[PDB]
Amino acid sequence: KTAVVDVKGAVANPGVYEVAADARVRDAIALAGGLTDEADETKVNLAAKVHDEMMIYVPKKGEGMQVAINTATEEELMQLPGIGPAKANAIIAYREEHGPFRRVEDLLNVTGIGEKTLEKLKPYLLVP
Amino acid sequence: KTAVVDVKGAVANPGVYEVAADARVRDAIALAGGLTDEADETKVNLAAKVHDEMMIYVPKKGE
Repeated sequence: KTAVVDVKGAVANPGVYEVAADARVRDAIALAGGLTDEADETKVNLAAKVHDEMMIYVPKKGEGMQVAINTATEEELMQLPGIGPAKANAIIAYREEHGPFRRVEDLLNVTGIGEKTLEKLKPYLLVP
Repeated sequence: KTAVVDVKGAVANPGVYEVAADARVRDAIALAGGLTDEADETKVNLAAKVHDEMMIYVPKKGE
């Protein structure tokens, strides 16, 4: 009636814990100390039951799926919503002319990326 | 009672190790110096039971 689970990912104390088979993913994460500041509880089923030998992975915002605007290529840049050849090549032109981007809001200074455009792009970015 | 396993992949010291049959993959990988900075931790279950002649391959990120 006991389960051994590998609680890893964006949890405070990742390890191999021992809990009751009637426990649920939330309990195992609670025992592990909660979520780190980079976790994404969106993609975790906190209600799912625990079984022995189970692996509980908590991914981080991204996941991987983040394009580093400062060090991306035209092919990688235009992989995001809206950004195409000319919009991707202006973000790269601004990269090389007026320097790299400090924050996500620096994209607003690029021609073609307005407030509407930036909103459908924020969660897929990685601005050093 | 005894289980011999081959720990390969993104571990500090891959190779053959001996473990108790009642052990988990956590123990086998602890004997090899644990994972490395390039191990795809999402591809390794340390709560898994170990059996004799078992091969434990830890893939890298990007494989």
